[PDB]
Amino acid sequence: DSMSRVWLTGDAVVDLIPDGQQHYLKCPGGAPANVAVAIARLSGRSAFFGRVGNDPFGRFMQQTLTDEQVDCQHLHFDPVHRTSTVVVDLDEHGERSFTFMVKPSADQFLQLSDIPSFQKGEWLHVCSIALANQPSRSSTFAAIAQMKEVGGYVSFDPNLREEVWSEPQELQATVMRAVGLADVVKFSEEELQFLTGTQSIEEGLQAIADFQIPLVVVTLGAKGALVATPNSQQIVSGKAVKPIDTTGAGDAFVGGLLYRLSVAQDWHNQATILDAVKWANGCGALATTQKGAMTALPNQAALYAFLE
Amino acid sequence: DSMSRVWLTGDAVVDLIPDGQQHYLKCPGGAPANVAVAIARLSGRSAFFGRVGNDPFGRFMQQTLTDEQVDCQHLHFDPVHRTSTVVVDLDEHGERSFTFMVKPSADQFLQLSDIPSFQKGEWLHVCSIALANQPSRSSTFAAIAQMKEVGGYVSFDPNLREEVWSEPQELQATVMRAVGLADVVKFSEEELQFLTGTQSIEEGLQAIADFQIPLVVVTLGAKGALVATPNSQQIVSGKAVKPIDTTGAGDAFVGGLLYRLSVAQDWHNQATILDAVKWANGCGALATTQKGAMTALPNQAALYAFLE
Ligand SMILES: OC[C@H]1O[C@](O)(CO)[C@@H](O)[C@@H]1O
Ligand SMILES: OC[C@H]1O[C@](O)(CO)[C@@H](O)[C@@H]1O
Ligand code: NA
Ligand code: NA
Repeated sequence: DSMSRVWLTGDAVVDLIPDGQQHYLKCPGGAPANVAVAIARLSGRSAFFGRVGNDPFGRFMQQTLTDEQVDCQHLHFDPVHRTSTVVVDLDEHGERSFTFMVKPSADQFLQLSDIPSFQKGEWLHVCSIALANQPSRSSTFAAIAQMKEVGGYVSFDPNLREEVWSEPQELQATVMRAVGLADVVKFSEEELQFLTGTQSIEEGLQAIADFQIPLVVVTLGAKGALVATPNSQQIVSGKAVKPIDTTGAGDAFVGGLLYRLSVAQDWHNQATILDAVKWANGCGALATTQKGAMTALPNQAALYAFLE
Repeated sequence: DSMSRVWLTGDAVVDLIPDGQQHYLKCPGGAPANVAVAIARLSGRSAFFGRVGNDPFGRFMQQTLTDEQVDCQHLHFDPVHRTSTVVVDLDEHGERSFTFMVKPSADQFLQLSDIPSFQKGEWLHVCSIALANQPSRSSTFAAIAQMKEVGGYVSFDPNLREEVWSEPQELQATVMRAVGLADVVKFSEEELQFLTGTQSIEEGLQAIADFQIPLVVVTLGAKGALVATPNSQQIVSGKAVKPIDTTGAGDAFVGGLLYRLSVAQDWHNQATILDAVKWANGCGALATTQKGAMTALPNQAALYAFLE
């Protein structure tokens, strides 16, 4: 009867998304907060640690995460900096669809004292916005080092948003430094190419071979996901969906993947990994059926019915 | 056939205002931008100078102001800082209803080179957000000094929003320094008390007697406006309105007042001033009939029909 805690950390944000005509839906969001909810909706055991602003948006994000049964014991309210606020342009997708209105937001002031005690077998999942500026960058690296030290596991997803970085020249090396630390890494096909200075996927994975990463997942959008384990790769694909809102789809993917690994006897098992990537594909498809990153994050009942 | 230019300067902002249920209307706003439109709707000759962000909100504000026939020749796009973004809480009114999401926003980086050439007889109108931080504070003071030097006139409205100031201990003296420079000053009854460390209005005006201000207008909400000229005061009141949205009502007041003084043979004439405060009251009432600071700013046809 296995179920380990999965810690999520980084930016919780309010997503302003076009609706009425000149109206905005006010949607809960922020990539690591999206994953935290995703895991919880699947009956996972997720917990968030980090900083939001001491403002209504921050409180809306707090209440949102606890409403969703995500542990917020270690979610702090920064006394001066504002909660992240992003405007979405639906004509674009992924990184190119976001406009960040608060730089630096409260999360970029994550301090060492905000890290909770890690235990053996627990998971930690991280995105690159957490590495964008100080003190969050160095705080986040310290937390990764502490999780590995204790016998836990590290999940990383670049999830790139360049305009957040005050020194964008530092993105490549900083992101690749975290890749070098994780047990599990997930790229989009574009991010992998971009980050390894390569064209094609095969050359991408080449550039990181020396890292001995236990599991690299490269999502192919239409064609599913490529699953790279030591000395083997294969494509795992499921059903497709004409998407209504692609926002946070990649996070739902990460949600399913981490829910399944977190309840596994042994996450390194290949049958286990393949199954996990099958849940991850279903989640990512379903998540696109309603506006808002979190709105359509599936419970197990929905997911199984979609996969069958 | 008189009509002088009225320069407005400071913050242009996008006001997020509750609507649907968890929707936000996206409304043009920002106090000095509200006054600029107000003057133009009355067929005035208004012009805005200052900085917005090089982002969609900034461009939305630019297009808004030129659509409204306000001269934006001297409206600059800051290369790094974001456009001001404010969340409105309709349960409160005035200052207490605003949450500022961008601090410091692009306008707080107003530089000396952004000031346009002033001419004799022109007007300049200023709010305290323009004095909140540097370099805008010192830039704004320099522009006031330059307008007086050339033979033009200065309008000031505290229009207080405390959370914008990085050093809020500096608000009182900085605001009062600008009061000491203006030909025309308008307070709310609350701001006057607050700013002169007094209770009642009579004691308030006492504290500023030494300034020899040509015209002080104190708006009484329900009871109209108190008009203080050298050695005389009187209340000017008009019809009342159950307000739907009080947002920017004070700015519409300032709009009418400055439109009328700007087209006058001699703004110092008492009949002229009294008439101006009558237009100002009508504007402030009408402005509250629709959500959004700028939405219900009246044209002359509307205003006269309301006043008759
Ligand atoms: O992946 C989706 C999430 O990524 C962000 O752009 C930054 O965290 C959020 O605004 C959005 O919800
Ligand atoms: O007076 C109304 C205006 O004042 C502000 O709070 C700050 O400039 C704006 O958000 C609003 O439109
Ligand atoms: Na979605
Ligand atoms: Na209004």
